[PDB]
Amino acid sequence: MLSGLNHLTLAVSQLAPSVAFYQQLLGMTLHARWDSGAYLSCGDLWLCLSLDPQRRVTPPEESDYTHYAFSISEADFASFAARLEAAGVAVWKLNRSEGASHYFLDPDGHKLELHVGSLAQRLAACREQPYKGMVFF
Amino acid sequence: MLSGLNHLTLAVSQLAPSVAFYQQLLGMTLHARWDSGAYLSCGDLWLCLSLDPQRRVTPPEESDYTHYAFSISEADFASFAARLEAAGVAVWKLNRSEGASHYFLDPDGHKLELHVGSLAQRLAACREQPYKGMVFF
Ligand SMILES: COc1ccc2c(c1)NCCO2
Ligand SMILES: [Mn+2]
Ligand SMILES: [Mn+2]
Repeated sequence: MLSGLNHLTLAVSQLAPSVAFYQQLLGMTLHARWDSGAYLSCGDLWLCLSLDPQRRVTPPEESDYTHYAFSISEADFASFAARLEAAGVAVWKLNRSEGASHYFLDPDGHKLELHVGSLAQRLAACREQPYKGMVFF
Repeated sequence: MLSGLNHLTLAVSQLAPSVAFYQQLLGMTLHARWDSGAYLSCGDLWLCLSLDPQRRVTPPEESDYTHYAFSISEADFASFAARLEAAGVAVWKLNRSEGASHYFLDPDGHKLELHVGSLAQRLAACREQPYKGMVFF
């Protein structure tokens, strides 16, 4: 039986700017670094950055919707978004769903999101206003 | 600050086979499904499957090392991996470079992993068998 997400690994083209982005800009804790990667944590999340020459710096129009959302409180959301904006971090989508969301790109074009709200909150909103074809289990 | 992974969203090319893979084959809990997506949980992980016409079925030699690992106990690991193998689930990696792991592909070629152990346990193992150039903070 699977019990959760064990780790998220992102392939990166240049390790130093990716470590700067996740540790310094995004505030994650750096636990270890080696010649070809790094381990960070963000709350319960174990993040691995893996240096990979096959990673392309990918424009958002050229990647699919796969993305990674990090939790933040409503109270902290606006100042964190403003920090990313000050740093010139690109946005790949505007929010049109329930719960605050800020959609931003990492240095290699990995699609990231800041989101406020749980699955339970999303399901409660969907029960009141179901998406087209929606069934609950 | 950021406090963890709020959700993982995977773009999928065909919703029904992807729901079947994560719910039936991997045992995740299906909470809701609509014409363009599904919400599942795996322990505390919120997984969204999002139907995306841009998603391509991608062979593992064409994608970078970005991957998603799910936690499993030492007692359950081998039989779960063997069941995936017997079910014909494609693989993408054999060498255990980060501990007890089984590397397998979803229907669209998303790179998945079963892993036994926490970040703390991986750091302890790396102290004895470190990656080249490894520094611990
Ligand atoms: C929308 O939820 C569902 C749930 C089960 C289904 C289908 C949709 N479609 C046909 C196969 O079984
Ligand atoms: Mn999202
Ligand atoms: Mn891994």
